Amino acid sequence: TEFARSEGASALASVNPLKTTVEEALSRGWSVKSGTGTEDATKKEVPLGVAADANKLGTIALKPDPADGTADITLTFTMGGAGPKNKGKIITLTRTAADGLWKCTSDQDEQFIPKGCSR
Repeated sequence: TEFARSEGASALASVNPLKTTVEEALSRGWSVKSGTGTEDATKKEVPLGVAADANKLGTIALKPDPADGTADITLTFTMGGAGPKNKGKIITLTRTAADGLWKCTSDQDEQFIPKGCSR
């Protein structure tokens, strides 16, 4: 009776909004850094603004950290808090630096991969 479908949706919903945050920072020539806090005007780094553990289904991570837009960026949701079908599975949003485009891939069982995401 695990909520495997809604777990996937919830995980994606915790990282999907961060794409906006990333694009806004890069549009200014600022970097993004993980975690919460204030905009650092010395280093020109914008925090993502979300705690790594905001969603108790798992953890959110940024790579590279910080990221300046000149390399590929990933936002991952690692589902360590999920039930058995999704525990240990990872949803990855990749922004390719060469074209500024985002994709979503997941290593979940294909039945539970959220809309817009591929293997």
